Amino acid sequence: GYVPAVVIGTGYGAAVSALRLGEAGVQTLMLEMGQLWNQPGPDGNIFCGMLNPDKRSSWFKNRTEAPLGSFLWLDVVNRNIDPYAGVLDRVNYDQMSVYVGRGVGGGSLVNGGMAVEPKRSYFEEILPRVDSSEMYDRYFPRANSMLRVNHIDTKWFEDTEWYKFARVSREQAGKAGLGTVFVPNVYDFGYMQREAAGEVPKSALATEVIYGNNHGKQSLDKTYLAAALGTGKVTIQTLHQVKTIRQTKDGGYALTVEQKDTDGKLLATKEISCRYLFLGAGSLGSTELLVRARDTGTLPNLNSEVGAGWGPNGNIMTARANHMWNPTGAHQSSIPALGIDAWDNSDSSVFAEIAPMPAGLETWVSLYLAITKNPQRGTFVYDAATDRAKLNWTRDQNAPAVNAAKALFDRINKANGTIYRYDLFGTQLKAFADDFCYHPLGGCVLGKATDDYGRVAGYKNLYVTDGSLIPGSVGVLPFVTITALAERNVERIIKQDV
Ligand SMILES: Cc1cc2nc3c(=O)[nH]c(=O)nc-3n(C[C@H](O)[C@H](O)[C@H](O)COP(=O)(O)OP(=O)(O)OC[C@H]3O[C@@H](n4cnc5c(N)ncnc54)[C@H](O)[C@@H]3O)c2cc1C
Repeated sequence: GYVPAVVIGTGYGAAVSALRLGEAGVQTLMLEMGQLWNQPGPDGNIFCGMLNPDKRSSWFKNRTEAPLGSFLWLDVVNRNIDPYAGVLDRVNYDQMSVYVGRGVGGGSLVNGGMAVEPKRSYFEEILPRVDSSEMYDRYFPRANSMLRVNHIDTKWFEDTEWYKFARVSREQAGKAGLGTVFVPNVYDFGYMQREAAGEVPKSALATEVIYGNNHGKQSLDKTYLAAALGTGKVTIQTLHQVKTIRQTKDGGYALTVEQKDTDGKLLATKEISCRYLFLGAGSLGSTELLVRARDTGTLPNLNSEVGAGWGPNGNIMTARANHMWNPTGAHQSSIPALGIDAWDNSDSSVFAEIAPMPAGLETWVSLYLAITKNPQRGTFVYDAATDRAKLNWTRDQNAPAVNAAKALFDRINKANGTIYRYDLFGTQLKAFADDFCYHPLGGCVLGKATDDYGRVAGYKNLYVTDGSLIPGSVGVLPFVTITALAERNVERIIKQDV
């Protein structure tokens, strides 16, 4: 049928947009291709954990996979599975694998909950056309509060076995003159203290994160989307994937939408039309829809910047072997609490998450997800033969990211007399994983493919709201930036356009 506003997807940009539209009295339909994660599964839990992956762990794969960094210990629990509408999608491109959430809440279902604002001077570097005082004075605070960001108790952190891994890396970095920072989170840290005391069901302390948290993590279905539904003006239809977008003869937008079951069988194809269309399908999904629409002629006025400017937030994974006297613990909370902040906006910049490992025995390994400043960008190019947007990114384009991560961790190895691990990512000696991404940024960059509020160039009442807006890098964990940017954008759009 027809509904005044449609939002595609239910991640960060989508959830902020639909809440504010509903509060403005605009009837709003969200279309999500994944599930509403609320049905107990065969173990009585909604989500599977990392030591017992099953079909819920994976979007249409026929075998489970180990979390990156942990194949040596967790391959033993991998199993063949039926392709199913599970929660984590590894999207393979030619020389890059991008990991994204699939379900009501998008990546908030599978991420580490880490909520960090970017460095103001870096924000000003990457988005010079955006007024940074309103961002820091109004929209970042608004996002932190609605997201339910909270802070770990420092005495509990210092004492608990569950964060020994973090303290070991803090000590080791400290000998190289590098400091750490506490990272705020949407995982309830009071709940986490109660897990460790045996008082409530464990989640972070029971090796859950990347296939969802059965407790503790305030994902978007609990914060923005719950509020959006509370407005009485928002509905969410799941297992509905938007395939094409066109501008209707009489105005507005029309969508073809496929409804599938959790086995991926096509149940129905529907046409849905609207006056205002908001894309929050993610860096990959929103960019694919628009490149497809441009190159198949359904949104012929889209510009040449649609598709461009993609980068993996400089993501590189690496690991260090600790001395035998520095064990990292068999019990590691699955929610990171500390990062190494060596980000000064120069090309040597690194902000590195001190990542837990789920093996559950002592391995002496310290794992890091480094965020780096690498100018290289890729482009999504539409392939009409398979009807897919392919990412034009090559592995050598991550050499600057690898070099910055290695120069930082080389300092730590030099100060401590330690070496890298070389065997965590595959048979060949490879200390740096350079062909994955958890933080895809770009494809519909703010001010290039769109105006400075995400209005798609060439079109009226057509908006992009999510990580595709960000120009490839934010120098920290990205979802607080995506949320705040979306707060700024939908407020303006409702005021001037709706
Ligand atoms: C393992 C991992 C850990 C991470 N840890 C952190 C962290 O701790 N902190 C942080 O800041 N960031 C983290 N990230 C990154 C963060 O999750 C993403 O940056 C964020 O979710 C991106 O939000 P978004 O709104 O752009 O899109 P997404 O959250 O990706 O949401 C897009 C939604 O649109 C749906 N969709 C896509 N295409 C269609 C279509 N055609 N029709 C219908 N629905 C559609 C998708 O199914 C999904 O639900 C993590 C990511 C991963 C994978």
